[PDB]
Amino acid sequence: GVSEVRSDREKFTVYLDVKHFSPDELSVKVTDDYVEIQGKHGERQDDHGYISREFHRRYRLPSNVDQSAITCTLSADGLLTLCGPKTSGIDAGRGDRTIPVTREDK
Amino acid sequence: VSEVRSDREKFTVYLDVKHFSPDELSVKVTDDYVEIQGKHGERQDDHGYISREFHRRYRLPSNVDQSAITCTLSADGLLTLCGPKTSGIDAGRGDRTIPVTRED
Repeated sequence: GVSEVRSDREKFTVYLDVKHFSPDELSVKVTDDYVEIQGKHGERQDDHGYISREFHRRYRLPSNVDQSAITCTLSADGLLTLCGPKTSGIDAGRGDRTIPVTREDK
Repeated sequence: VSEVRSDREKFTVYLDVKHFSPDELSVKVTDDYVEIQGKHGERQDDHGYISREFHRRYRLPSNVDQSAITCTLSADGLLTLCGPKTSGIDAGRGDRTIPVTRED
C-alpha cells in the first residue's frame, strides 16, 4: 500500500508514499524511539473546490538503528524514504532530534 | 479518489473514504458548499501508529435543492452524495448537517 518497512544487516528503511506533499509540509522527528512523520497538504480542486489532507504516522525503531544517523529523502514522485543505519558496539546515537526532509533532485 | 457529475436532474459526488468509519465522517452544507470531513484518532498498524484527517469542499450549483441532498456510504467505503436540481429561486436553501447513511 502506502507504507513499507525493510530491514537488512546494514539498515532499516521506511518507504512512504506522500504524493503532492512538499518538504515544507512534512515534519519528521525522532521521538522516544519512534520516527514521527506529520504532514498537512492543501490544494485547489476544480470548480472552486478544495481538499486538505493531514496525517500523523509513528514508526517503531529497532534498538540498533542509530537515531542520530537517520536520514529522510523525498523524491519528485512523492516517495519519502527514511534510512536508519544500524550499529553495533557502545555508541548508539540515541536521542530525540528533528530530521531534515531533503528533496532529491530527481 | 473523487468524481463529480452534474446533469439536468441532479448533482452527484463520488468520494473514496475507505479509511473512515461512518461515525468518523461529517457532511455539511455551509454557505452553498458541501463540506466533507473525515477524522480518526491514533490507530495501531503493523509498524507503529497512524491518524488521519481530511477536509473536502465542493461548490454546489445554485439550483441544487440543499434540503434534499442525501449521502450514503457503501461497505467498501465509497461515499455518494446526491442532490436534485429544482428551478425555484432559493428553493430548499439553508445550512444543514447531512447524515451519512450506511448502504449495507
